[PDB]
Amino acid sequence: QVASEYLGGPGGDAFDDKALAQNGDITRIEMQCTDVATYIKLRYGKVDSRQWGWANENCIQWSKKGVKVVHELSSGEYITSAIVTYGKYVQSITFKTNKRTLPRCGTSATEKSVTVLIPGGLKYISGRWGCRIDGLRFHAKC
Amino acid sequence: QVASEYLGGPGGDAFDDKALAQNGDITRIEMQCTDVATYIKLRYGKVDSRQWGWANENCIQWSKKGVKVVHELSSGEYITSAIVTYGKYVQSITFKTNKRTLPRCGTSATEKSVTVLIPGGLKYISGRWGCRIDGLRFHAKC
Repeated sequence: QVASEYLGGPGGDAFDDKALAQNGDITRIEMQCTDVATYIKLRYGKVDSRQWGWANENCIQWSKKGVKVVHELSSGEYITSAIVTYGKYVQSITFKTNKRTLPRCGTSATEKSVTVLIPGGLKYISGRWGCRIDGLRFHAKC
Repeated sequence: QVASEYLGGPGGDAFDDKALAQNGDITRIEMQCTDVATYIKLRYGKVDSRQWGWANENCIQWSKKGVKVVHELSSGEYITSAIVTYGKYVQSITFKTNKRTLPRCGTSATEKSVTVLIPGGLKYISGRWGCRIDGLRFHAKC
């Protein structure tokens, strides 16, 4: 389907939830959040992805870690906007749904910002990951 | 049906290409472009919409006219995103297709900016127009 540009940098390893998204609409968002977002993990229907970020605990040498944040989406709730600040990595992620605006993950927003609108709702994410979220790309439903 | 939020303001008169889109895919973009976008006119199959903007030559009183820009779309080419800067009006529009990026219409991009993903490709536009493009809404093939 239609996708945003890739937002972020070339570090880490590529991931792509395309195949996983065949299991359903996004029903859950989990992130690890300090001054920056250090991982993201969505649920597609009843199927969780791997943890995209915070590859290991020694990553604390190179950034802060953060707290685990979980947002459960209701039936018919979908993500219609993502405000991302980013450079070498994704710094912060602010998701808005058709029902509510979620708090930003990553308290610092000093990097370049982009607002991506996703009419009909986000279908899935791809990107790159390691100790943190090297980058993200947003994929729509068609 | 999937549609974006409306981007722009309340001036001008409403237009909607919904019915004309039953002719087929968008095959051509025509715009008038200066420091801002002053009109848009899409072709659905073989049929052009009305000129949505630059209502009369007296509009020189509030805006420069600009230059007519055309993008003939090839078979299978669909508009998949739009970067829009806007406030009271649409200021600038940068379309991207599944085959190429297109140049921005409107050299000024100083207003709030959003990147609209258009799932499945753009089906048609609605919005408001007068001497310029008061606002736009993107209706997707999804």
